[PDB]
Amino acid sequence: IEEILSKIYHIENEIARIKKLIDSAINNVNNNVNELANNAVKYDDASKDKITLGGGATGTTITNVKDGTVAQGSKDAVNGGQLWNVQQQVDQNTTDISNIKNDI
Amino acid sequence: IEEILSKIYHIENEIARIKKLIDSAINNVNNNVNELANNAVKYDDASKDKITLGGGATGTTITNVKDGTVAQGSKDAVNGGQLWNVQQQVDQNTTDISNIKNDI
Amino acid sequence: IEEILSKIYHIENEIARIKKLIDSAINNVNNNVNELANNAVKYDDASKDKITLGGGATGTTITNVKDGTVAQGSKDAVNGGQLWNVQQQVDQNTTDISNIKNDI
Ligand SMILES: [Cl-]
Repeated sequence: IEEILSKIYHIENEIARIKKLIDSAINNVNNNVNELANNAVKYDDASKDKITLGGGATGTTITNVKDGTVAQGSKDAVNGGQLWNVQQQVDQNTTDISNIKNDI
Repeated sequence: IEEILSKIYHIENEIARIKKLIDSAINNVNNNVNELANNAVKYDDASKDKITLGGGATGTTITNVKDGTVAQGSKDAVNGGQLWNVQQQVDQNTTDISNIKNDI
Repeated sequence: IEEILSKIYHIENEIARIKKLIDSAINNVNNNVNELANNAVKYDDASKDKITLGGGATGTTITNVKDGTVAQGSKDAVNGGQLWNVQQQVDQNTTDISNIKNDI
């Protein structure tokens, strides 16, 4: 009988240990999920047809974008250095056009 | 003894409570993980060298993109208003070129 | 009494079953969270003002980008086919400018 009572005491202790484990394990996983929920970039809905970036009214800079292929129908994103290359050629054309005209 | 039996009854009840807690806590965390898994934008593999957006064959619009720096070697993404500014200058050049030629 | 002892034995077995459940359920959820943590595209901090893509020093290609609206102030990302269309018009202008000049 004093054996029964001791066995019950240990059972009670193990139940308490289990409750402590559940609470710590669940808190840990919820903490990790919460962190990701708050920092993941998300599609706006299940269509995945749009990502409205989360930076607010002044927007979100995306950077470390590798140069996209500039070819007909390419769906790769392009970056500021790619646009700068075009801008340089356009500025030359604008200048040359002005130079030709002012030569008259 | 009737004490032992009562203690056992309560132990049984607590075990059932614990099983109910585990099931609810795990369901909650799985629900939150599932939601994020389905709406997070993902890299295609562990290299992180590419994101193929999930909008299907007609693609994914990214919007609220802050103007990227247009400078040599910039890796910032650029947006449609930045391209529109270039397009405007190109259209002027095209027109002026046509005007110069038709002046002959 | 032999009833008490049997009830205790079953209680012990159920506690072990519960410990096995907790360990499997938690491992499963941690595995799914870990996978997402490693493949989700993330904002750099709580401002969400920037995403520095995770592809390393040579960057990350974003693809399957739907054509963005090219209009004044548009914050839609643009893609390589959109840039290619502009490049084509710029190359024409450059050529025509050279042709006009070499006609002299
Ligand atoms: Cl031009």
